[PDB]
Amino acid sequence: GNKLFNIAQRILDTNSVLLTERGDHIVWINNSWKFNSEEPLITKLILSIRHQLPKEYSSELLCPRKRKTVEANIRDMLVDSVETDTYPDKLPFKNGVLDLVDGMFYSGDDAKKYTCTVSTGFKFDDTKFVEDSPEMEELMNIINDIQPLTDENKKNRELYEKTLSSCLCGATKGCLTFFFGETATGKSTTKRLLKSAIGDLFVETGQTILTDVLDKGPNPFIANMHLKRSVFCSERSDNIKKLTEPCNHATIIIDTNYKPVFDRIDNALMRRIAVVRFRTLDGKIQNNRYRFAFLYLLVKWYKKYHIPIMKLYPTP
Amino acid sequence: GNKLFNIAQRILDTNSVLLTERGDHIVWINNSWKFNSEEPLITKLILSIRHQLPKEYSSELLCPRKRKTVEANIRDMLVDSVETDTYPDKLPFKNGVLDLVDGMFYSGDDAKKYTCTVSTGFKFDDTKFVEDSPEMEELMNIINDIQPLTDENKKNRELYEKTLSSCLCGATKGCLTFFFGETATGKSTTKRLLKSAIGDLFVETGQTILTDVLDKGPNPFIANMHLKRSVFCSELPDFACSGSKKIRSDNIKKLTEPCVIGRPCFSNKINNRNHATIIIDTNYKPVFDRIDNALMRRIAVVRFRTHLDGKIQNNRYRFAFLYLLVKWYKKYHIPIMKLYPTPEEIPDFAFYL
Amino acid sequence: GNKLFNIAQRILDTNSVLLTERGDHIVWINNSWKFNSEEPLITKLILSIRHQLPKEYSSELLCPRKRKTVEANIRDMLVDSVETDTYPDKLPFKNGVLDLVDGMFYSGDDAKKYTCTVSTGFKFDDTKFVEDSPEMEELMNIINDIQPLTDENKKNRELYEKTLSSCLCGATKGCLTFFFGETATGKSTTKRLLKSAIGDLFVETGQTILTDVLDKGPNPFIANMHLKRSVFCSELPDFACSGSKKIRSDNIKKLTEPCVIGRPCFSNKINNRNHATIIIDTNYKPVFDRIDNALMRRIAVVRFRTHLDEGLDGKIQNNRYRFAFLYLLVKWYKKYHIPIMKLYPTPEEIPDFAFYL
Amino acid sequence: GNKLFNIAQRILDTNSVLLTERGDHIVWINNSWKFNSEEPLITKLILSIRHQLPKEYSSELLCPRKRKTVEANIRDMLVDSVETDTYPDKLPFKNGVLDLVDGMFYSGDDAKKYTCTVSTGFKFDDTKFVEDSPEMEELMNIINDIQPLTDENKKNRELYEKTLSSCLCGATKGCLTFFFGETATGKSTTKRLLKSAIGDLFVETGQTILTDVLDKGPNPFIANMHLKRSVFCSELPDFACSGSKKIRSDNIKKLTEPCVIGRPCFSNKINNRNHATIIIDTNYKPVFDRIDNALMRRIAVVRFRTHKVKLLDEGLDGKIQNNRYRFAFLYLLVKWYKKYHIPIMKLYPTPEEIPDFAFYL
Amino acid sequence: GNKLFNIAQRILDTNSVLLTERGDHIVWINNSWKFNSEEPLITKLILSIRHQLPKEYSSELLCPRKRKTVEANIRDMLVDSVETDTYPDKLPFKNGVLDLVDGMFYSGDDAKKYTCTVSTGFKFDDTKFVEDSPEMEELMNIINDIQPLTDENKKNRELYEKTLSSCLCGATKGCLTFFFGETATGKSTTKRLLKSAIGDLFVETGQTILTDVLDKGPNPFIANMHLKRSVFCSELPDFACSGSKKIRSDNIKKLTEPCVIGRPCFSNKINNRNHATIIIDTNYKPVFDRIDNALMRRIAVVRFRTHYDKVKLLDEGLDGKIQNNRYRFAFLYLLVKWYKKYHIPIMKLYPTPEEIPDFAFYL
Repeated sequence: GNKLFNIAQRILDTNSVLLTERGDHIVWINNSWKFNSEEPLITKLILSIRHQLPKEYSSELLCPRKRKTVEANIRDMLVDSVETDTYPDKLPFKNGVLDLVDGMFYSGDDAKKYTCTVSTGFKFDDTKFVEDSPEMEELMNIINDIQPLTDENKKNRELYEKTLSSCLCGATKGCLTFFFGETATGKSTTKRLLKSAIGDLFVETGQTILTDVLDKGPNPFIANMHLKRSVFCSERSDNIKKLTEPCNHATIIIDTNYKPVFDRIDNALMRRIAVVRFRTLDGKIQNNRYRFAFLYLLVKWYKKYHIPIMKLYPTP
Repeated sequence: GNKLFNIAQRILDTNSVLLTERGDHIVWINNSWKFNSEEPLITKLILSIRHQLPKEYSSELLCPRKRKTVEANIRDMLVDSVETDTYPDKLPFKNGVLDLVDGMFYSGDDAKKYTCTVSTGFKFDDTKFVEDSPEMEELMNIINDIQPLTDENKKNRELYEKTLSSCLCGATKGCLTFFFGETATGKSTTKRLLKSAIGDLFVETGQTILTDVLDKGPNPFIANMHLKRSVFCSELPDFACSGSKKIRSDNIKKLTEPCVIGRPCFSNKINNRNHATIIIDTNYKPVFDRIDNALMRRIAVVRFRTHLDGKIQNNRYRFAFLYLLVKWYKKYHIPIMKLYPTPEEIPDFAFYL
Repeated sequence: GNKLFNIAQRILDTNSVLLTERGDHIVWINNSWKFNSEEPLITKLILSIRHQLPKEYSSELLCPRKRKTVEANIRDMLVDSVETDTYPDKLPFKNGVLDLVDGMFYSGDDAKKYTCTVSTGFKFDDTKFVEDSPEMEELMNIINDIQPLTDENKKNRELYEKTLSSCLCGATKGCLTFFFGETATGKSTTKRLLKSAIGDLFVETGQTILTDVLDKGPNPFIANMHLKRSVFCSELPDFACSGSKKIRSDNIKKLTEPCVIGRPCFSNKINNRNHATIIIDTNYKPVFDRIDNALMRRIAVVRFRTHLDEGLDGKIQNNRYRFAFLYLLVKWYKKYHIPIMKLYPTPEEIPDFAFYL
Repeated sequence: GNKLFNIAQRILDTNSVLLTERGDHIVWINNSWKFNSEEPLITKLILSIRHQLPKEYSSELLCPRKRKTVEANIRDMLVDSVETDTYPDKLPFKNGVLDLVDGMFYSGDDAKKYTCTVSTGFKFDDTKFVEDSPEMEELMNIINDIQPLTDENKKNRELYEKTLSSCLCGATKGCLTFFFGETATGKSTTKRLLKSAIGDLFVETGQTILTDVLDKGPNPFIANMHLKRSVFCSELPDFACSGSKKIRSDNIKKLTEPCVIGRPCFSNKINNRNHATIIIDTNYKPVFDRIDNALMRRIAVVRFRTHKVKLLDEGLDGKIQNNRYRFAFLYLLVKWYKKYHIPIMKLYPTPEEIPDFAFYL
Repeated sequence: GNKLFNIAQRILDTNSVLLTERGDHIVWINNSWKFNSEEPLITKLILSIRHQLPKEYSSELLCPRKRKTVEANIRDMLVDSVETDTYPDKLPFKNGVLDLVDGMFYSGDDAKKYTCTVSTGFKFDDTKFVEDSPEMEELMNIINDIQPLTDENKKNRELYEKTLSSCLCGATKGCLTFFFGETATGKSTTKRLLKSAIGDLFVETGQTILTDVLDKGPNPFIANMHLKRSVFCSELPDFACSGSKKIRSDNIKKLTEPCVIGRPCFSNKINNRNHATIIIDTNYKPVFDRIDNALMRRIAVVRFRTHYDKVKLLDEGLDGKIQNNRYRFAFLYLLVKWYKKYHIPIMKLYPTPEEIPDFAFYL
């Protein structure tokens, strides 16, 4: 007849605290799948959930030790692990997610089964996520200057569109991309536009990922890629074959200034290699005014190309 | 309902205890935002806020076992984090925040809004902040001795002014300062004036910051330069000798990002904010590990030419120097705070150009 | 409201507990400010101060589980920090503090004002602290044998007196002293006399501090010289042999600064206060890394020229001339360092230094 | 009131617990000062001293949670520290101390003023500390065989006796001794006899204390020399070969000081007390890095010249590890100490035994 | 009086728990002196001894909080330390102590008095420890195939028998032995045959200790030979190719004293008791650093010639029915018989210096 055990059972029934394969407890507070290995949030979860329980049950959660007892019961009652970040066609935010093939924004319980732990780093407000704005005029004008919307540059433009749209897929990508061009030819502009568009779903690394073995010494560059949907390499064939394995949601794109050279050249790596060529403001980018419009363009391109199947073709 | 829970709710209602984005708990005692991972700061706040509660809630907070319960409740009711030190043009003091753009010194509750947790470590007195006194006479004389106001030492004088004035702004900087010159010139005098002016906001770090990788396990030499406006890495050794490490060029790009990595012992706080205008007081021109085009945009050098110490240590010259510093700030950094590199001084850099 | 709360307030009213900027809690037991980061010190003071409170308050402090509650309130009532050791002209013993300007010995509440956390380690005897004593008569003979009172050895003996007398000032010194001389020249006897005189405020460390980058990793050899008033670095080896690491020139500049850098094991404090008078006990002329004018203002040298009493060391470890040397040092101090305390270099006594000059 | 406080006061009154300068709490159980830095032994003494209090206090100390309170009170009443090991002419055993000036055994409160924190590790049975025994003659036969009592080997014999007997005085010695000789000469026999005689006050440590620096990082090989009365540094290599580190002169110089610098692992204690007589069980001529008078004023040499050749005894080592000649050698050492180091304990160097020193002379 | 104190006194009077010099707390559960520095086993012993005490105390030792109190009482009565492993002629198994001078097998209290801490690892079966068995004949045949009993192999066989039999005595040995022979001769077969007989009292230490200074830094490969009856060294490379280090003369001198110097990683214990029976397995003739008379007193060689002098056929089941301890007790009986034949009065191993060409040259 333990009332605290019934409290623990009722809280566990709501599917709020989950055990992941990595040995951690993920909790659901304030419309976000938080997790902290250092300090557990189970007590905070109980204190926040206190409101949705009957009056006799909700009146004991104020003591700082009954909550510890309930935490012990809950962490003793979690036996099996769960699989998270299984849906690739959803884009996270700090107050919901975005479904792309149909293209609407979910919040609260309506987006809780979508167990995704990583986020983008900025909230979502849909009143400015519509085409009717001057800002989109400026943005696609900048896009057309950096990449002309013409016939002589049709294939390059479409490959650019597909490559930048592929960064929203929450799954493994099996094709390397290079941005090859000259100095001040939009590479910095493109990387900044991307990192303003998606945000925390983006990590920028260096040359080291393409010169050293990925399993020697303490190397976070393999660990900082964990559940990131975009990796931009600025500044080895085995590395090339390594980055295209499921274990990894990163679209691998390296910006280059000169013609590349590989350790070996064969047909094995030529089926995973694509390239584009560049042959052609900043103040309001850290301000991030060009954030939702570029996301809308990327969503439109994803709807244009990657609804039925997501797959990148090499361009030898 | 409860007696030990309404007290925690009331204490949280005063907006006195906040959670930082780094997991720290900042508290507001005696008109100062203080944070410490060792002291029971929340428990001290609970006892010090005892006078703002009704008479029935005041007789409970004397027993330590009740204050531990109150602190446990408060630690569990702080779920959403906050941003710290958002304003880059405010200077903190033990008893209030001084506005740099205007000049008025806000005290008490008016300084609560500016969430500046680091401080100078001493109270600020407006009486000594006057423009005219024998003290500032000694100062102007001394600095004109150290850096003459002559014509050739005019371009170097104004960039020296820029470097010393940038020591107040709480934003991420993007340059390297090198105090190049011969000995017995005034570099140590300038460093101690700056120390006496800015108090806690001044640290002196070792040379492992420059010539070693700052990512191996614990490193309190990085965790100390957290939000610090200026640090010193003086006494740079020679490099054209039989056995000597180099500046390790790749390490200086780590010093321009606002995300310097490094954790202290017995803790998990690994990332620290970089507000520092780090100054390298050297005697010889440095030699980096490798030289490239991305290095000439983040390096500035002051040349010391002109070839008392006891009263400086007595915080005597403090307020007049701070006043000179704020006047110098309100001439060069009012619209935008920015530092420009001086690459032409390095012989290698001039050769490349 | 609470009897223990009032008991804790009473202890704080006497201003016996203090909190320093370092994060430590210094206490006041037996006329001496004592601190320790491991031993229980606040509870010891709470038990000792029991014969100050009224009778109804003195009976609860006999319960050990009640002395951890009053101490818990005391730890919560200390909000701000205070400054310690700001008087450079006072020498503390285990039962008082001697004022060096005049020589009167304070003890009790009058000794509370000078917050000196370090202690010499023994009690000061007023009866032995007199000029006329047989021990003083023998000590004068021994010292005059170590350093003769002749004409050609006057400046050397005056600077020797200055260096020895500088060991009582609690302020940063801007010079390093080299004790150069051959074997059996009294440097060991002088060191042992100094150790018996100033006691705890005298530490000996290895040459690692002189030539090693004194920042990386724990270095308790520097964390030991926190607030110490004398540091003796003996056993400097020969440098003419191929394989001897030369003396690091930049470390000397670091050892003459008002705050040295370095951290002990299992701690997070890296800044230490430098009150020491660095004395290097060498046997040969030293060899440096690189010579410049940045160093000839920071080095002084004294030579020893007299080349035996077998029972001398017997009555040295027995602290026989403990107070006569103290009197001599005090008399020398109030002969050169009364207006201002500061040291001067002697670059002419070093061969390469003279060459550069 | 608070009988658990009156009990603590009574225990403190008898002066059984003390605080040392290093921070340890030495207790007094079974006529021996014991201490353990890892876990305190205050509760052990609290339980042991139960038979020296009235009956109403005797039944309270049977509850461990009632002994922790008394231990806390005792810990909170000790404020001042005391000095230890200030008597150099006493030799402590497990069950008392032996006074060497006249050689008398004190036990109980008769031996408590001499705060000796070290012990030999075994008991001293008076019945075998005499001359009338068969083992006594065997010991004399062994000793007179290792070092013959001739006239050509009298100075060597006297210096050998002085060096061996100096291992009982707990003061600082300022000379180093080299046990020079050929192999299978009896140096090992002398070492095991000394180990069986002085017990735990005998440590053998590797060569790192003469070739390397003792300041870089930890060095427990020197942290174990704290308050040991004799040390052996056997197995000296060939310096005439290629790639042999010489004995550093500074290392020799620092080892003859009242305080040595060196720290253990995971500790902050830097200074150790040096009471040890240093013996270098070598086989070849030592070679130093540099020669100067401060080095020839700290070297003593004794020679071993008996492989005259005697017959090997196979059962000799068997009845040595069995501590058979334990009290006989102790009696011999006491007799020699009563003859050589009564007024002042001092060691002297002999420079006319090493070729470089002889050339320097 | 205190019922939780008479129980502690009763448990102490049986001398079931002792205090060793190294600070550990050896207990006695299921006929074995177990010890654990990390966590204490006194609470296991307290519940195990529940039956010996009368029924009035039996119902009290079930609550863990009372067993904690009894453990706290017990830990405050162990004032004086005792000595362990002082009996050389005893072999400890997991269920008793085999007396080795006359070949009995004690158990329980009879095995308690011989305070032995290290154990063989497995159990002892008196039913299989017999001379009349087909496995005995099989093993007897294997030994004769590896080492024939021909008169040309008289000294080389009894020396081999003595060397193998010395691997049971728990006393310091003052000589070294060299298993020298060509590849595929029986050295590697002897090693697995021996390691299957004694068990834990056998470690295959690396080559390192013979060509390295075992003083500086940590040497866990030195701290491993704490009270191990036999240690085996293999992989002796050629002394002519690149990397030809020399067998240091002083190094073998240190592995003969009753106490060896060395500390493990992150520890301060520098003294280790030496019960080893160092055997160096070599294929080529070793070259030493320098040859002096003090070395030849601690050298022995056992030549192996059978594949040569004999061309016996290579068996395949040999390595199969060895690693699954078939000839475990059968080899034990042979070793005990040889020990009975060779060392009753005193254990001692003698050198054979007139067998290495360098020593023969020196002699």
